[PDB]
Amino acid sequence: EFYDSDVVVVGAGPTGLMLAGELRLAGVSVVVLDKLAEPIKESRALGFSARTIEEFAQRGLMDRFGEVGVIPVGHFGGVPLDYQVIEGGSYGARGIPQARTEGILGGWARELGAEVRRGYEVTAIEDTGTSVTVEAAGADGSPLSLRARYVVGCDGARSSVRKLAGIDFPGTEPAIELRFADVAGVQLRPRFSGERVPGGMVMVLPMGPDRCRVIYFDSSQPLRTAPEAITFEEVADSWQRLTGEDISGATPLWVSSATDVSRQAAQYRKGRVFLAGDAAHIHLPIGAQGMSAGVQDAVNLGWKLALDISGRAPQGLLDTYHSERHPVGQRILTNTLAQRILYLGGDEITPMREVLAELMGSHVSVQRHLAGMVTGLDIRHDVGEGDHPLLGRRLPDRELVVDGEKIPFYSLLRPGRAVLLELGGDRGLRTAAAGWADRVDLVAAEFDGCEAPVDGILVRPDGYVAWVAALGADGLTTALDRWFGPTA
Amino acid sequence: EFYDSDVVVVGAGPTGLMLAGELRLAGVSVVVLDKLAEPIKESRALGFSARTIEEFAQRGLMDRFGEVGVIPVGHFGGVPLDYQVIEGGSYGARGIPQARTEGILGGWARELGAEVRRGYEVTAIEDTGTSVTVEAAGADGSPLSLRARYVVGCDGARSSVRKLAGIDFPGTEPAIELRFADVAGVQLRPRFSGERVPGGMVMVLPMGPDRCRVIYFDSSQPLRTAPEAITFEEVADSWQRLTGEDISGATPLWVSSATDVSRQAAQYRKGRVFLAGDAAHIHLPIGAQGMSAGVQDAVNLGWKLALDISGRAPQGLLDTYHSERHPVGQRILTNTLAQRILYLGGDEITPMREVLAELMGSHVSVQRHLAGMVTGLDIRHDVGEGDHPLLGRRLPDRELVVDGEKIPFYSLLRPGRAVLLELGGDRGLRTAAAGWADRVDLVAAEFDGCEAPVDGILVRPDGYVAWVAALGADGLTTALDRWFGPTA
Ligand SMILES: Cc1cc2nc3c(=O)[nH]c(=O)nc-3n(C[C@H](O)[C@H](O)[C@H](O)COP(=O)(O)OP(=O)(O)OC[C@H]3O[C@@H](n4cnc5c(N)ncnc54)[C@H](O)[C@@H]3O)c2cc1C
Ligand SMILES: Cc1cc2nc3c(=O)[nH]c(=O)nc-3n(C[C@H](O)[C@H](O)[C@H](O)COP(=O)(O)OP(=O)(O)OC[C@H]3O[C@@H](n4cnc5c(N)ncnc54)[C@H](O)[C@@H]3O)c2cc1C
Repeated sequence: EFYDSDVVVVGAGPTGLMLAGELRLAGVSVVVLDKLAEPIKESRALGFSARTIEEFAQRGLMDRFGEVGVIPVGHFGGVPLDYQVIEGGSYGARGIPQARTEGILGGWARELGAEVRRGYEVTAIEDTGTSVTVEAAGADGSPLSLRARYVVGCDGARSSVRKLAGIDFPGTEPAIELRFADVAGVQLRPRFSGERVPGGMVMVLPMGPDRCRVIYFDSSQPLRTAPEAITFEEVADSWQRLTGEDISGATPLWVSSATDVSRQAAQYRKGRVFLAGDAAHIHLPIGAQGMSAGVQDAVNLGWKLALDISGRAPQGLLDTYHSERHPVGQRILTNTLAQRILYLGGDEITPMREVLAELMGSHVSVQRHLAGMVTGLDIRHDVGEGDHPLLGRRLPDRELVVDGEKIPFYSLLRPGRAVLLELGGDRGLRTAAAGWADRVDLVAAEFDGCEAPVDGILVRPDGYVAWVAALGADGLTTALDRWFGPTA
Repeated sequence: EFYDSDVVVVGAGPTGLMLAGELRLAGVSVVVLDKLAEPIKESRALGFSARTIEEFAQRGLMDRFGEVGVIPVGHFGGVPLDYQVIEGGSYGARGIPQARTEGILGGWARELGAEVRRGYEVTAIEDTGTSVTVEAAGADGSPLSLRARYVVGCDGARSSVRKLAGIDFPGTEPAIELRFADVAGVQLRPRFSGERVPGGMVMVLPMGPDRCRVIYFDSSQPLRTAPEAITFEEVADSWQRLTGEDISGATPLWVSSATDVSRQAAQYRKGRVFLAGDAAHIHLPIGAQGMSAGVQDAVNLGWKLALDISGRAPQGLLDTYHSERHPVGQRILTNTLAQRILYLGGDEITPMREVLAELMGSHVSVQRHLAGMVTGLDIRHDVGEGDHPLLGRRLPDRELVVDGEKIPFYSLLRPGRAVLLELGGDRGLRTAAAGWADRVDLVAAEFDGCEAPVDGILVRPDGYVAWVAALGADGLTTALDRWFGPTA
């Protein structure tokens, strides 16, 4: 009763491909199932956030892009602020369309050994005490039934594993309707191009000389709550419904309607069926928050579900994914709700824009909103030892020295392993506390480049800290039982 | 063609009485006209803000109250924060009903020489190039026509000088309806006493053992936009309309309905007719902001309009009242709108309460919101010389020393005069720059009690700074032309 794959990941979106890479990184047979025989080819989210730039640099993937310029001044709710006041913060990468991100993740995942299988469509699932058998419509055979120890739903907001798997997916009543298009045809000639006029609002930002990006929301009560694909009819007629400008003669690449519905499943784990990315949470899509949040979901999940399949799988793990990403989810839904109330709203939120504009004068508020939208630092995983200094917080880039070699530690998280940084001393804690050299990485160096921290840290494969130190009376090595196993 | 009074102030509300005191302080015949033959006797706004405690202490009036305890932890939009992080800030006085405030202001104004005249009702006005003739219905004669150089409207939100004087009074469409009562009769037994349930919300705070304060707003679209007095019928039936609790058997002192309409006149001066207090601006009434804002209006206006009538009335003055209080007005309307959106609102503003709760962790945000609601420090009068260090900002209490006498300077602003603080040196600037000893007050002392400022300041009668200094190349004495006259 052998398996086809330890993990069947559903959907070759950014979330699915990232997860496949993580799993495969830590030695896990993974088959990926995607409805589409070709990727969407759609430039949806221009760029991604800076916590995501770091997830990619953790694994050494930034080269695959080519041009990784970053925007220091971004916004919150439409109030532009400087992002570089947070050490390492930024508003994210500027010009990478979703197509390019999925392209390199597909390349990386098949390069690492995953079996991407396009044209397979999940139709059913059954979950037993030792496995999961899924029902996927191959191109060749009408059905084809697969078997794995785990199935992870990385399919869309209209998730399919969610419904048959039994996941409950509650959320917020919709209040605003937003429509997107890459309009390439008869161009627009806008003069009211950012105004909150009565009826709704229009925004336009160019991305090619041919193509312009139409953001188009209207001040109404929606009627078709599900965010779905539409023709140019609605976007053009509603545009003239607000502006009196006709843009009907143009030709779109694609147009879509979405609402500010925010939903999030109550459980990220239901037996052996999972949800990562937009399968787990949805919201009003802009800023690349969905792709960024899904890629970070998948990264947090990857190494956990990876060695869960092999040995060295402790008690708490694979329930720490829910425990660490569900609050993050119910928090980004709250913050995107907040931003768009304060941004899309009319004359009731004018005071809001004013007040926050005033609060952004202060840099404590700057850094607060910084970490809120970047997802770089407000993600401090509340699950830790005492949680006081930098525990569930991530570890930022810092150069290391010759005692190991020149190599700094961003390079260290690239194999999806863990790491432990010591000073060439603390020999007892260097090896009598760590003789798991294959299990994690033990590194010896005088790593103090800049001004902020001091010695005594080992970190998780996703870049989170698990053991803060100074010599604390006893050197606690049971944190390595908290996130790894007791093996010789 | 002699006058009855230099100023006819209309309305013996807090604003009118305060203004009468200021005018009369600086030597101005003032007659006050109030519709009511007896004051309202209503405990409306429990306490007042701390900029108002300072206005009263400027004139040495805090004794007339008796019990001046102050609350250090207040709120913004329902988020409680510590107010004492601002030097001198607080959430204001706790237990003073509006009745007690009007009582002592009436006592002070008639003690200083004003002629309070109850039972006189303004019915008309006519404004000529040299005077104003008003039409007031005395108790004795049916009409009685009065004449003064100026008329100041310190009557209510349903102002009467506003309409005939021709003032344009635009503002915000109403969104929420709020109702107040001092319910003294069959008491309520509340268990859902602060919840934002669907339909609206209920709040109750006790003020006597008999009487409790019913705040009662409902989540609807109002129909009678004008804020007016009502019977207990509506408050009781709407209460059960939200809670299913019947409080109909009780007996109120008074009940009133109000909306979140915020209005503000475009001009505070229209010829020789004025608006101070709720005659100039209105909003959703809670927190004592209306009485506090009106009392500060009246204080800013008082000494200006006072010596405007006598000689020594410069060019810019009596247009600086509009120039200095209209932005303050259009700002408090914005901030009360903001608070109550974030407080009274339902599930759309939940993220709002969350975000500000997070931002209040930071004390820069604390002090910002501090100064916003206290009106103690965000009122920095933008009209000044360069406006850079503490110009249009007010001057806080600080002890002075024996070179004058023990007396510190809160005592100095009590005669409604100006003042100038020097160190016993700078003799040339002490008297060759200031030989207006009667016009302003020249004080000599080593005033450095605590840590914050250094020497070189003269201040306006309302407590605002007009001449910052250090020795600046030249000692500019033309600021004394900016707010006083050139007289020997
Ligand atoms: C048209 C459009 C425009 C967008 N524009 C923006 C934007 O401008 N800014 C922004 O921030 N966000 C935007 N978004 C949202 C953002 O693109 C998504 O959040 C992002 O793609 C993350 O999705 P994911 O990683 O969960 O996978 P998704 O991209 O949601 O893809 C899910 C994958 O699962 C596959 N799948 C679905 N059903 C099945 C099935 N039964 N069997 C097998 N495979 C299946 C799908 O075909 C797809 O390959 C946009 C989304 C869309 C659709
Ligand atoms: C019932 C009630 C409850 C309130 N509760 C609160 C509360 O809980 N918290 C809060 O912060 N604020 C509250 N307010 C608002 C606050 O009391 C007012 O903003 C405050 O009184 C400031 O008004 P004012 O100083 O401009 O004069 P007002 O108090 O408005 O009085 C105006 C005066 O002008 C007189 N007048 C009117 N028309 C004429 C005329 N034609 N001729 C002559 N005189 C005239 C009136 O009779 C009155 O004496 C309440 C107001 C009311 C009415």
